[PDB]
Amino acid sequence: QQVFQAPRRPGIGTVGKPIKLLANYFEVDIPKIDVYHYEVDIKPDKCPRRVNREVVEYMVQHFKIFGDRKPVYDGKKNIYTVTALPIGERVDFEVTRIFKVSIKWLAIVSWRMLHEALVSGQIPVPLESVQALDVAMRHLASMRYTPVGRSFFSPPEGYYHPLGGGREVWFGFHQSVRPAMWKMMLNIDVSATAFYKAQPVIEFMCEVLDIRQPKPLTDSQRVRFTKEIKGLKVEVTHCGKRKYRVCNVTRRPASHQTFPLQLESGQTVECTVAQYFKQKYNLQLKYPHLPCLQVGHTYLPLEVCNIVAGQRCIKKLTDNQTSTMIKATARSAPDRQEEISRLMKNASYNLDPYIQEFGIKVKDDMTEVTGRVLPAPILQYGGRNRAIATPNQGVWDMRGKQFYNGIEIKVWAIACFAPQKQCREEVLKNFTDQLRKISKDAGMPIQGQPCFCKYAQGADSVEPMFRHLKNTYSGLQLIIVILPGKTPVYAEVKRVGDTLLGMATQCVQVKNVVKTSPQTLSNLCLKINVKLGGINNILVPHQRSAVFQQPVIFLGADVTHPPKKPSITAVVGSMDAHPSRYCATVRVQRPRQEIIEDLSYMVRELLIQFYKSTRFKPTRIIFYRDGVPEGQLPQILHYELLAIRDACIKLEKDYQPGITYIVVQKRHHTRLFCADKNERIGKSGNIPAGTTVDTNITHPFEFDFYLCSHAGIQGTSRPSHYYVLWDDNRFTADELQILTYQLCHTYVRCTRSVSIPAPAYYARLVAFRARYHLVDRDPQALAKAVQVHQDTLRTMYFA
RNA sequence: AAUAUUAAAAA
Repeated sequence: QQVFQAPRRPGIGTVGKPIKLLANYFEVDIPKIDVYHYEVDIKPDKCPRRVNREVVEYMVQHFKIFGDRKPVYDGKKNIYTVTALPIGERVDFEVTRIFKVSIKWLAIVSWRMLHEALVSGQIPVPLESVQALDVAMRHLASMRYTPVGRSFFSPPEGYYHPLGGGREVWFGFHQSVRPAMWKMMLNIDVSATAFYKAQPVIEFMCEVLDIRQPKPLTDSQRVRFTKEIKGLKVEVTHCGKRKYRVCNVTRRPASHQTFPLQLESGQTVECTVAQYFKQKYNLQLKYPHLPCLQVGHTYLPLEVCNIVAGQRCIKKLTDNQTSTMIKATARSAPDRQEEISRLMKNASYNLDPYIQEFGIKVKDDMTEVTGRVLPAPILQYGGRNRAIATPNQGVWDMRGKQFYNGIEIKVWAIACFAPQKQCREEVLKNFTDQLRKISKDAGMPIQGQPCFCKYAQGADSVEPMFRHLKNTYSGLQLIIVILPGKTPVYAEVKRVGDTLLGMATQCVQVKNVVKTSPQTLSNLCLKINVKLGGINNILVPHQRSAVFQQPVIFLGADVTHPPKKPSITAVVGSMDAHPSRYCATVRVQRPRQEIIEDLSYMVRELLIQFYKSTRFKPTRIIFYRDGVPEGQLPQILHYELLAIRDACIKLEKDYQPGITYIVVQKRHHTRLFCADKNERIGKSGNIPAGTTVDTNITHPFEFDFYLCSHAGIQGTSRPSHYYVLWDDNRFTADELQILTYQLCHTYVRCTRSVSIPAPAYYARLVAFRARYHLVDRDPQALAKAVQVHQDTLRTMYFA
């Protein structure tokens, strides 16, 4: 039961250059009628939704209970009809496989009430009415395609995008219905996800093992193959195709794996899989040296199995697979716009008989919305120049500029973990020469040559070397670590540097040492300066929100879930009034838990550090929360607002700073496109950085907005969505939109406006770093692993 | 790991 009401929208923004946009939201007209909600209970109880749908489809065809109605169904418990069914609780006995089915009336759901919420803004949006509409509009798609979350996919036709390792890309679309002012909106986007190829198990095995001289699998090969195929469904081909789920792969080859077979004589014998296939099916195995799949002592030789079609790949993709998939699926904004428009035409929503049954109509053109391009802030640099930077198309640079507070680097070391042959002494010297030149220009002078420069190999060499360095070189400020590509050395450098010894480290791939770029070296300096306590730039102070007239702390929070492994929570807090410098807190928690369990304590730590750093108690807390699943906003808000308040009260009983709580979401399918082709930016043709929308496609009365704060480089930009779930601070829409945009210009790792505010982005980096610190059991040990060293606690080690 | 953006997230 929600008790913290989200703020109503205080108004719409008026600041910024108007820009005409199109959104992939299509207006939906609904009849102002009652719809009838029935519960369906199917026994057996835990069949796949696709099986449940088959059952209800059978019943609807065979029991016209239903009359001439066309019910819609969610594949679970919920059926809806446009007029009442001629019943009171009805029990059915279906043979399609025998099912016991019961149906009973549950509710009347009002679309008149839904309409009233959308037009008047005087009542809550009735979620039960929205659900009925969502179910009706996706019913037919759910019968035709393969549903995956809120998307639909179908087998590749006319295209083929293998990812290697027995996986391929399927294209489809996302569909959702959302309330807006005046009308419901149908959100449609194209999508793509990885599925396992429908192919023989032997072929899947060869892809997974990178097999192009028949011999048994090595122990390594078998464990590898097992991890990939365990949990997948296979179908057999020797019986003319029964499906099974794979629970293991046998240690023994088919030639030697036995099971107990009872003979006619009553005696039970240990029969091998190969012998059994020969006698029972007259099947001589071609690969008896390969193991068997254990399914359901049921063992299947690999060669009688195929991977069942339509299985989405849930496991993480390799870097190559991920790169391949991004390539195959990237689309410019105008191309995506056309694909969506084309999809809508081919879909003919208005000709769907369920949509017709429920009197629904869908507009076939994208919704027009006038957005505004917010002004970008000016950044203030330091040095003798005291230069300013004026972002242009979301970007600026360091030319002629020096850091606001640049650190002088007097004592530094180099540790090269790439082989000396691939990174010679003269090459290291050219690298350091160029870096010192760039660092000087940036106002972060590296005074001399390194105190120490050594070659090493293997993760095991890191701690001995770093301990030596810490002990031998007083006042050591930095170790630059050269790495030979992707390596376990990185995780160990960060474990030892961040958690064990508390020493600043900056890693660099050998490829960027061998061939240097001024841009790459300049970017390295942005990180080094901040890691060593400096400030790269600040927002020009007089052009900020009035919240800066009193002490204010900005917090960013994120939660990361495992692909056993814990979930990781991270909260960062600003430590100055700029805001530029941040400190981080991080914890491990129960896997898949979405609420930040330890939020109160983490906030308390950050408030305490803010006081130490500034000598002020914050009178306002501005909290940007990333990682929140759609649908769970009320629950996360309830517990976390209380946890932030708890932190305050525990510091001092009457401490009640004004809290603004904002959810940041990039994982949605709202896309915005320039309506005037003339205003598109770059090759990708995206909306300009700063494009903001708070009308037409946003909530009918709550306080949410889209802001695409970044320049789109590739594909179609995702505009970040911001939901203001609490605001004690009385922000105007312009004020809070502008503040959010300015914070996207304070992110230290690049001279660009990034897609989410720096505090949220930092929390993401802190959580990701904890995953490296955890690279290697009991909960106590895991918690210790992510605790950074005392000398690291107060630093931006996550930059 | 210079960096942002970008797809997904019976036997």
